[PDB]
Amino acid sequence: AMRLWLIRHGETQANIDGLYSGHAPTPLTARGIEQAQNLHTLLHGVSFDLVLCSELERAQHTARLVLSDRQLPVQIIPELNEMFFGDWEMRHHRDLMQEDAENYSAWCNDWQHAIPTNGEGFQAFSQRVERFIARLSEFQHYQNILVVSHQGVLSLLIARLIGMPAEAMWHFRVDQGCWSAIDINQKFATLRVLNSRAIGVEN
Amino acid sequence: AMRLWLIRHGETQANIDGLYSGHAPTPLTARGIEQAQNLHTLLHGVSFDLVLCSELERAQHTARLVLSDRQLPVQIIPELNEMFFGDWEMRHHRDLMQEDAENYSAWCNDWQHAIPTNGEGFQAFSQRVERFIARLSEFQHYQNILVVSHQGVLSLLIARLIGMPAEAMWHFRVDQGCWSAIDINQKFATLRVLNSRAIGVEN
Ligand SMILES: [Cl-]
Ligand SMILES: [Cl-]
Ligand SMILES: [Cl-]
Repeated sequence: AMRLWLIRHGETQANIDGLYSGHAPTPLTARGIEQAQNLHTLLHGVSFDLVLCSELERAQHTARLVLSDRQLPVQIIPELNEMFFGDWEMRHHRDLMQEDAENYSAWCNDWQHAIPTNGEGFQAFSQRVERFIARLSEFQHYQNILVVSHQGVLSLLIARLIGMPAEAMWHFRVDQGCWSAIDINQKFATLRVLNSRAIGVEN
Repeated sequence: AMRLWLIRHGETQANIDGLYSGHAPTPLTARGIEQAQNLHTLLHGVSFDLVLCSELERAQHTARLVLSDRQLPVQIIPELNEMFFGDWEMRHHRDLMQEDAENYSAWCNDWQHAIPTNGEGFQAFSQRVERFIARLSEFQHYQNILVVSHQGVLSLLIARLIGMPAEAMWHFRVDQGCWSAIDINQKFATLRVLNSRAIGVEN
């Protein structure tokens, strides 16, 4: 009886500027901060047993805002980090087609196998998220787990938990300022909530 | 750019008694009516141009309550009907195990191939929902479609739209009193919301 409460970090400056966000630092905007504050209200009644957060500061900043009233052991997991884009970090799609046309166009036509320049390909990234899924049995005695991460990770986590290939991650888009939930009972994952802005209740 | 707003009908007396509820009539309770009235408040700002509904009066009753203010002709689609349970309609699992032991035991163990007594099996039920997916192109010029149906249909619809086998329908459970949304862009289906109790806004 394990419920994973999925949370994507708030809106960042890189989102407003339409840049690639990977391991590079970018701060939460004023709206992204208030999104995490509203989530603190919407999940105030949930008694989490553990917080799982990415190494990136914008994720940890969100986790702190959702748990302002409270105090709870937070665990920092590098497998929850967004895909590493290498030389493409904090750069726009229009500029990459002119400054790195050869590699970037191959990425646009076959993102599953083309590797971003000096970055992390999709195969290695999906293996890293798969490593986190195999690691969830370590938390078998926690009932409610809060997971603060990024859209590429959370969409892939949903896809693989309920048995789809990694390439099907884009059938699920998780949004900022919302929360999602997935239940795992006897290694069977059930998507219960996806992108809710309502008050969450334990069950 | 098609968005299907999915709504399962509210709580019924059959739900209160824990009975198999398929094609047999069963009324909304006072709570099930209140669920549809709250959904009317949640979706007040969504400009539906079409409402798809099953033949069951309890689903049409829900659609009328969700759209009390608006005027919008309800299209009655028998493919959106719940699975037909035949002689098992409006009966309890505790009683069916004794009175129809051989057939009901087979259904509990091989539910994807065993036929409910004088009912419709899961193969014919999945083909029927598949038939509904095939004629979705008839609604290509509508943008916000309200789909009022039942849990078996809506779970199977989501699973098949994003490319999963019919038997994976139980990785998604559509709850009562909530709304879900799936977007279809160039024959690619995206699950955007699953069982929300928050205010909905159209894309
Ligand atoms: Cl950051
Ligand atoms: Cl029902
Ligand atoms: Cl009815």
